[PDB]
Amino acid sequence: MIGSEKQVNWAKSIIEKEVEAWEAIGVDVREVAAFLRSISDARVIIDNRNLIHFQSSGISYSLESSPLNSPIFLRRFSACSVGFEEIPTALQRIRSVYTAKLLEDE
Repeated sequence: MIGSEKQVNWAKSIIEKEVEAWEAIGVDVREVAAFLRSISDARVIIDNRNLIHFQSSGISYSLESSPLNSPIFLRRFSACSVGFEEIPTALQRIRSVYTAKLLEDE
């Protein structure tokens, strides 16, 4: 970790917040949480703080965008991350499984 110590602590709180949003919004995503936790650069979270902002209540819209499946965003995290190459795959399953529930409920 490079930077002020207080910054690191602040960044950690951001990660926890993001984790709760992902689990609560649609479904529990352990892999997603691991990615944020694996972040070794605190400054990265702050810079991407606006990116992790919560969008409209319409989760369907957010799912379509799938920011986590962005090659550009993911590129920056290429230097440091965990399961990043497998992140897009796991996420696809989430949208895939989420819609499955809808079909089941008629």
